[PDB]
Order: sequence, then structure tokens, then C-alpha cells
Amino acid sequence: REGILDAAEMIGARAGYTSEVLAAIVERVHLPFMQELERTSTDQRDTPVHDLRAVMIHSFIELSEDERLRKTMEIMLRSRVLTEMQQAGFRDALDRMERALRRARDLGQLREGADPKIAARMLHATVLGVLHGAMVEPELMDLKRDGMLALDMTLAAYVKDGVFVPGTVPEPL
Amino acid sequence: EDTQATREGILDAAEACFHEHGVARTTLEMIGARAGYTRGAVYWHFKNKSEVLAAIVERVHLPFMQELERTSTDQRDTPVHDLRAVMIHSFIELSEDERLRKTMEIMLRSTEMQQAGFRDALDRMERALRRARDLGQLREGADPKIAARMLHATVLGVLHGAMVEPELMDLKRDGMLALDMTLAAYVKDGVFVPGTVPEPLP
Repeated sequence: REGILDAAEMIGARAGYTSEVLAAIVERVHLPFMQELERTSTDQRDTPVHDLRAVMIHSFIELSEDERLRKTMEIMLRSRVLTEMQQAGFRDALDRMERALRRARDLGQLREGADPKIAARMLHATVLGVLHGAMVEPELMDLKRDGMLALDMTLAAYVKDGVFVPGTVPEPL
Repeated sequence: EDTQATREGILDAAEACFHEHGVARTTLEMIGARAGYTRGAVYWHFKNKSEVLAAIVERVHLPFMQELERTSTDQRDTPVHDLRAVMIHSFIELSEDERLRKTMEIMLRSTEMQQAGFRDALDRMERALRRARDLGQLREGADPKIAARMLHATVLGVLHGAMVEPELMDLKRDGMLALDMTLAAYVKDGVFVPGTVPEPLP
């Protein structure tokens, strides 16, 4: 099962055994990040912008430092089962980002008039553009350095000053 | 009669095939047939399918580059407004022109063509923002090269998101918002009015 996904018509032969594959691959990688994003809106903690920012930054760092993971993530960003998986992943991520920003709004951490739905779209666009720009040319778009700059810029548009410390990598959740 | 095929006709046929079948599954025979000829008509103009795809991409991409180039001109003093004018009217054209949009889609969700295109766009945006800085329109310490990189990332993400899920990311609405949000981070307040639809560039 995992052996098959790891190997992935010599997939079986690489695996050593006797589209759905690419989808199963994007799913296995999506999951961990989704659960991390979901945690950022927990009503059990009161720093949702900080936590959301931490999750995104740590994710950019792991992709930058893990070639296997970055290649997997790559196919999740290419090009009906795979197409539907990407859409599902898109929807899920934007949903979870919006829950965390709606909690920030609730806690008084967004700027006056900020709409968490609109903030979440801009944040999602920011993340996607850094990923895609780094995929095309890492020498012009550095996942860790530009990822943080872009994230802090977009967050600063909707989040009040003093809610998080820009420019630094936060502690693990 | 293969040698009578025109370059534009071969390109128009090729774009339709690429849009419908994808680049991988499109053949030279198919493009020729689509245009009303055979593979030889394609060869009359292009060495191979890569050259065809590159010509399709250049045809759409290059007008956009010429427009972005104009935004940094010495003969006008509103580089930020001019950049917004170019970018916003581009988002609108891509939203409203299906042909234009599907060719944008083949180019983005595809190697070296993208790298070159990204470098071209970043240079021109940077040059417009360098004129903005010369004219005192950037906020203190704003680096035009960084601002150009951020604008490209936010806009590229809106394009990709709109391609994946047009119900959730709107090229026109979200492209203007990303553009204005990014400009606001690097451009002095009161240089432009966010959310407004500018006149197209002269």
C-alpha cells in the first residue's frame, strides 16, 4: 500500500509486487498539512494568526529542506480524479485558513473592516504564488525567504500591528 | 496543399488542439488536419511541436510584455498608476477572453518558457517600481526588486487559484485585490485609489 505509493507501468516492479496513484500521492501529503491548518482555529488557543503563520512558515521550510516532499507537492500543483483532488485540497485549505482568520477577527486581531473570507483568499493566493514561483525558478523565488516575506506582507494587510512578530520563524506548535 | 498554409492558421489550429487535448496528446498530424492540411503544413513553419507551442505562447505573452515595458517610461510620471492600468486590464482580458485564458493556462500549468517569461515580467515590473522610487512614490526603504517579486507571487497565485477553482478565486476581483494589497505594502498612501478601475493605458 504505502510501498506502492512510495514506489510511485513499472510502479509495481519498483515496489517489488505482483491518475489514481498520483491522486493517492497528493492525498497522503495533503492530510498532515490540512490537520495542521485545522488546528490553527482551535477555540482552545488565543493566537490564531500567530499559529496560522507558524504553520505556513514551517511548511515552506520543510518543503525547502525535503526534496522528496517538494516533488510530491509539485504534482499536487500540476495540470479527472487528480483534478478533483486539487480542487478538494484548494477548498479545504481555504476553508481552514478562513476559520483561523474568523477566530482572529473574533479576538480583535484583524484590522477594522477586514473580512476573514477575503483575507483567506489573499493568503491562499500568496502561498500558491510562492510555491509556483519557486517550482519554476528557485533562484528567483526562495521558499523560505520569499515565502516569509510574502506571508508577512499579506498578513500585515489584514492583521493589526503587534499580533505577531514579522521576519522571524516562530516556535513549533 | 501544405505549402499554402499560413503561419497564423497553423498557430490558430494548434492553439485549439492544445486547448482541447493538452500539449502531450496533440500531434503534428492533428494540428495539420485541424488547419485543413497535413503534418507537412506544420513543418513548413515549425521544426517540431515545441516550436509550435513556443510560438503560441509568444503570441499571447509578448503583447503583455510590451505593455508592462511602457509603465517605466521617462515620458510619464505615473508609473504606479500605469502598472495598475496594465495589470487590471490584463486580468479583465483574461477573464473575458476564453482563447486568451486557455493559452495562459497551458503556459502556467505546464519549463524554460516559464522561466524566461517570469524573468521578463519581473524585470519590467522592477523597472516601473524603480521609476516610482525615483519619483518618490515608494514608501521609505521599499526595495523595488522585492516589491516586484511580491507582486509576481501574489498575482501568479491568483492566476493559479482561478484556473483550479474559478468558483472560489476570481481572476478580475482577486487579481485587482492582490495587486492593490501588494502595491499598498510598498507604495506611499495617496499615490493611487485602491479598488478603482483605471482608464486603459494610452
